[PDB]
Amino acid sequence: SELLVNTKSGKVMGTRVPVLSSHISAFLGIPFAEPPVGNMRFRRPEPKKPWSGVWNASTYPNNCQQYVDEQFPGFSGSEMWNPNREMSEDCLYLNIWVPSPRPKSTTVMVWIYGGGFYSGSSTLDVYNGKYLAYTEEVVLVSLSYRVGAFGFLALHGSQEAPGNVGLLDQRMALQWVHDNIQFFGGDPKTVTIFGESAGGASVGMHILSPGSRDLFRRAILQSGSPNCPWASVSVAEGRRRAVELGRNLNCNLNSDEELIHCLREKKPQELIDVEWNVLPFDSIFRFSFVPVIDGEFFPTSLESMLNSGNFKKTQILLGVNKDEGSFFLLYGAPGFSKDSESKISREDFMSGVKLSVPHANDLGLDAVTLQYTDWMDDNNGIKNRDGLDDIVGDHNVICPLMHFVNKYTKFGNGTYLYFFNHRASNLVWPEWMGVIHGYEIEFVFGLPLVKELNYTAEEEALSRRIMHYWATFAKTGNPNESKWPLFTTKEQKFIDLNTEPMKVHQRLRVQMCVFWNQFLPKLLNAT
Amino acid sequence: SELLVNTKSGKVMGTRVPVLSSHISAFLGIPFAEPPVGNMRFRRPEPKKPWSGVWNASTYPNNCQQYVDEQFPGFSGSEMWNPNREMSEDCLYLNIWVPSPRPKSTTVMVWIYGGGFYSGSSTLDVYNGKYLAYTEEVVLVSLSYRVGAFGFLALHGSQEAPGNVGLLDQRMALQWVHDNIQFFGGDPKTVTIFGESAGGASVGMHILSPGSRDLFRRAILQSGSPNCPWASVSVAEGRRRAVELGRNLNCNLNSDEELIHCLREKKPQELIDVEWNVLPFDSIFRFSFVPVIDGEFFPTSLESMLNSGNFKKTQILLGVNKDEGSFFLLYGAPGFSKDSESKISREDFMSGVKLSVPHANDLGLDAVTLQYTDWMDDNNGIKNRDGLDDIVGDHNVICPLMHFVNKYTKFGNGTYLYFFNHRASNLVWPEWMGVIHGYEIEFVFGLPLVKELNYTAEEEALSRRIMHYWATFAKTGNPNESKWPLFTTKEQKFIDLNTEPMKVHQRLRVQMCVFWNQFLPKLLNAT
Repeated sequence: SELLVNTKSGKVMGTRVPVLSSHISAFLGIPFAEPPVGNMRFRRPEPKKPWSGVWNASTYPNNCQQYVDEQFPGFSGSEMWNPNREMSEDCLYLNIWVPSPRPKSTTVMVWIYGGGFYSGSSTLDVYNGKYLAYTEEVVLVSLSYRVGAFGFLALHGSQEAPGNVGLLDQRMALQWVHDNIQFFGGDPKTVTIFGESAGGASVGMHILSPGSRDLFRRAILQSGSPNCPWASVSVAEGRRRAVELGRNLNCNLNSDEELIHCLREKKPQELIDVEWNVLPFDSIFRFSFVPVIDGEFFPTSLESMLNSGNFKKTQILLGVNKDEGSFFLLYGAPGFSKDSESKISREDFMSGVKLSVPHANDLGLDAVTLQYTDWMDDNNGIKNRDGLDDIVGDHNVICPLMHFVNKYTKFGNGTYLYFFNHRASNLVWPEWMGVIHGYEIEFVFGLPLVKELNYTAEEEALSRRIMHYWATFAKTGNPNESKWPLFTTKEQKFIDLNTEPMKVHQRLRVQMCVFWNQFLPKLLNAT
Repeated sequence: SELLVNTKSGKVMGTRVPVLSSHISAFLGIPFAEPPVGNMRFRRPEPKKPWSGVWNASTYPNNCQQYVDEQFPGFSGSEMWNPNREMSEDCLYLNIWVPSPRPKSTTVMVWIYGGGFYSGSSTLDVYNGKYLAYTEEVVLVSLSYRVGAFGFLALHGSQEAPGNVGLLDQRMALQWVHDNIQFFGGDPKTVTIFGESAGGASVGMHILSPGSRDLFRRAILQSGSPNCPWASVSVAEGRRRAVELGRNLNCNLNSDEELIHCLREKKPQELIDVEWNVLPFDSIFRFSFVPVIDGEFFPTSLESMLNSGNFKKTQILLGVNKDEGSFFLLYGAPGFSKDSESKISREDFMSGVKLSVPHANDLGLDAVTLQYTDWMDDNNGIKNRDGLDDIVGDHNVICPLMHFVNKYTKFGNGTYLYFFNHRASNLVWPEWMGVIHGYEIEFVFGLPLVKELNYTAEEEALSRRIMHYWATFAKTGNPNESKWPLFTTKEQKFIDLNTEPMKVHQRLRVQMCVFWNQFLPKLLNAT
């Protein structure tokens, strides 16, 4: 039967799913690790014991335990990101969409969800792999991983909560694909990992980490990169936050053993309830439990790894959205609101810069302010709001990504760069937020193809192009079969991604990124 | 007789001079101080002993001893600034142009020459007062003052070379005008001092200095301001340079008395020959012997004087030229030459920034470079040359002047601001240098009115306007009789000065001047 697959872990029974008036197979909820529960909380994952019988893979699995956004109750703009299944610590499952009839050896794409390493679900509507699997004739995988404390609590030296265990979940899933995708018709020698935001930083982390490099062929990074200032912490900072978390829960802090024991007795929601209390600064775009530079998963600092070429050499396709910061300013900066135009005073602007660059001394805060202020028109509400939006986007997403691409391009075997600037016609978030962080994903997954979702015909066209680029890149290492130019060290070309005829440009946001990647870091080092 | 004037120092005999097909009186070479020679070298000036008989005032006097520019021997662009009379330490004389017939009580204008406090002559062709005196029916005075070591050697504490003595020359001349202009038909209650570059900084210094305020009514500052980074030095730096100068001349450096004695035996040219050897940095736009913050002429730091309003409150008219830096880069920066277009490499650009900001640490040099580099086009030769031109102009002239105007405007009784951007059609300096430092003076003095000098008709028109503005301002405190708006703290308006219909703008170079006046000084204070 087309819906029965015998893998090395046991047999699995899929379900036939309708897609744009045709059908494909879906194998949902395949376990790839032992449930990370009890004494196994904060531990490295453990491979799933093979099972006899037929695993029923016809429904989506639980989503990991995570903080749940209740900012706009009922609003679809925010709720589409919230878990849509029961949460459980028993959450380590993957999902496979397979063309029909079953291929013999095709391109595989593995999606790694974002959510700031504190949230995310493989089971979201915008992540439904059936459009891309069907359209591009790829085998589409989506994995899952522990988030928040469960995924990233770090007490370096201890084996009970080493840190990085959420990254090891992703790795075990990539191990299960390596070992089993062939039985689904996928080519394990032609896997692309792709992910957005923490998913893109994850993808870059598997390129860096020696124990992941061998488990995939190529990588796509959307609005994230491993060297992002929010994507990792020192072992000492990880340690300080695990201790503070236990402090919030009245744990015995005498030893790691005492701490870890106490944390393992607490219900998931107890951890989730005090999780934001451990941040060291009053900040925006900072997440409590994130990957640590442990000397294992990452042998050395990300930067020295990037300088020496200590990383998988392959092809990469990556890019950013126009207005990466608006979401974080909305949710966290004074003066921004969902239902106004959010024109920002100078007083709120300066409040915003302080939140966006928590680690900066006053001189550093002045350097930023001067770099983004139009002194001919410094009380312009719109210019203040947009300039803050760019600060957040630049510092947190664009310029880290630009640094990664430039460093990577020195040693890699082909780099394709995009700048996604189409604002979807049916976007429910206000205008001021622009081309919002995360809103290229629905184009990547082909939602503009389903009539009922209310996109224009030109949005459908753009979706079909993006998908064809991503899948052709996954297949050949080149998005091209008009032509998207290679990004090279000298010319530094990139394309815009929008409903208009392609335009090639060069040096994406160089003025600002020299400031964030060269000048400001020098400034804070000296002062 | 019209050409005979009985003053308080004795009688003086002028000479009738032709001017645009009419005539006026000129009293040239009037002494206003005792010759600063012998034991009086480096001393405060001494008022001129009255004389019996008739002083022959029919010829220009000697120019002070000064370094002589020999960069372009024969070239008129440079030689027009060189002394055109014999140099002598006996140089303290003024020149008066008086309408004919002799007025009874008219507006007086006193011109204070520039030349970086190391050079300058009252007797230059471009300073001929007869066009302005004739056209505007003003009494025009030009004074002189000691420059170089002779004017500005500073050994604070000693009375033999206190420093600032060149400023006291100007002051004695303003004292002689106060006391005697009435006999020439001038109103001593309606004197405007005006000057360009060191002449403009001088004018601002007489506004600041309590012992000068009472000797004039209003002030015009062209391309200079008292708080310019090259216009003054601490007493300690003045001291270090007088000692170094004596070191260059093998003086006994045991005491000030030994030093000063040794310096007074040297011929003028011996001092002039080693004068540039005392600068502390490899720099551009820095002059060895300049005014010192002595606690006498200037009671406190210029800045604390400007903050507290310790300064004459009156009306001021002031401004800058478009391309203030080009002359100093020409003469002193690698890669610029008179007969090429001077496209600058990045290597020369960075060499230029270091020379332009000698007092900056590496971080400071990076801050400058980032502020003036187009990172989308950083090897553009023209953009590098122009960006260096702006660095020099901004740091040295425009932004100091913008700081002075803003501070002054808080307490003053009316501020008129201009931006002079017409490049003269008959300019002999190359194109790349633009609207060159100093080239508004010939418009101020009405050279475009003499046919033989080869200006266009619209240049003559602009000259007539500038002159009418300067003289109407001198007369009433308002350049207006289309309308040049007052510069106010809020609106910060200014006009361009060119052959085109007037345009009012606001906040002259604010982006750059926040950087030079606020950010960079903070940067170097912290590092």
